[PDB]
Amino acid sequence: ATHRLLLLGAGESGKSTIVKQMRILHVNGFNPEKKQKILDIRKNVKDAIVTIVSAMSTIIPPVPLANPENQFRSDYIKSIAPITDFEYSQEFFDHVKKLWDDEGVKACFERSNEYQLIDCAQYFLERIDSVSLVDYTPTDQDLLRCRVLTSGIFETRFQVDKVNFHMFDVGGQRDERRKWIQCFNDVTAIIYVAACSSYNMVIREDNNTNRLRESLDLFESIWNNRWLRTISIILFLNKQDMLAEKVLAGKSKIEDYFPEYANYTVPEDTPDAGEDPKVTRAKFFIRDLFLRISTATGDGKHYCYPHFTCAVDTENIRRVFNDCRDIIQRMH
Ligand SMILES: Nc1nc2c(ncn2[C@@H]2O[C@H](COP(=O)(O)OP(=O)(O)OP(O)(O)=S)[C@@H](O)[C@H]2O)c(=O)[nH]1
Ligand SMILES: [Mg+2]
Repeated sequence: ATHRLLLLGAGESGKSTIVKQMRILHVNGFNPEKKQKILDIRKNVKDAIVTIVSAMSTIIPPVPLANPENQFRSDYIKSIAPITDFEYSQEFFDHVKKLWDDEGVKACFERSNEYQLIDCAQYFLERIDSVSLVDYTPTDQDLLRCRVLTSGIFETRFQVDKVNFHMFDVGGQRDERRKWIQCFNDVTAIIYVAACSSYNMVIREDNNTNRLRESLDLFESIWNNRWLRTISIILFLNKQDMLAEKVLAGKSKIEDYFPEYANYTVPEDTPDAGEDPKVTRAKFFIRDLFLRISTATGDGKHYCYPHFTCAVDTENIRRVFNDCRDIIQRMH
């Protein structure tokens, strides 16, 4: 029979990217929609460079250009920043290429947590040479990193080994949550995606609430929802690669945002192949934040299945979603 899964989670957690991985592994890619994602990807390139140059002078302390000759380039991006009907000429990409080379732009980028920057910014700025081509055809990875806000309820159906899987993609930001109750129809499991990398960042709806705290507070609402007593949650502790990069950078300490982290220790009861202990301790702590919520209530009527996920790694999502189907079988 058909298993109906529901992706819940805060904004920009990675739910839509999970479906995109399902369209890579169990349906044949994307229909040629697509070729319009080029516009969405180019909007990301425009959004990233616009957000960084506007932040260089509003961050405290501010960041100047490393080369004063780049001033006319920053003046160009500020003039095209509000234009919604942008043409995307080569002049745009030529300035973005040399602006990203300016160390001041990189310096402002490394402080991105002090403003709102999409997580695909570094990837597309580092892949500007391809995106600027006239015959630029997006890679599957380019399509995974493409960020578009989800409004409404998007449905995706696929089957693996002759069993059907209906998947519901929803919007994560606060105003989209109002419609979530409509998706509570005939749900076999819930896939809650949480952005573990965003422990030092704030959400976009108010620029005040901590993003990881938003996921934790939202996860408690789902777990302790009166209507969801029976429903179990498959917890995707997402963005492990971006989580490792900032733990290995050592600039934003988790303790600064979650003080109880100083006492948490890796439970002696197993890391991956040569995984840095700093990365290990970080991801197991974020897990114990959720597991603490889910162990407090439930009384055995439903359970929570955690997984470490990287929604942009096709091989990872294959492995994670593979034994997800095993969990559904044991539910029988
Ligand atoms: N590097 C990296 N990027 C990720 C990962 N998961 C998601 N992203 C990126 O984050 C961005 C936002 O992901 P998205 O799928 O739109 O989240 P969402 O939950 O659907 O966001 P919303 O629709 O509720 S607002 C995308 O550009 C995606 O590529 C990850 O595990 N690693
Ligand atoms: Mg979405």
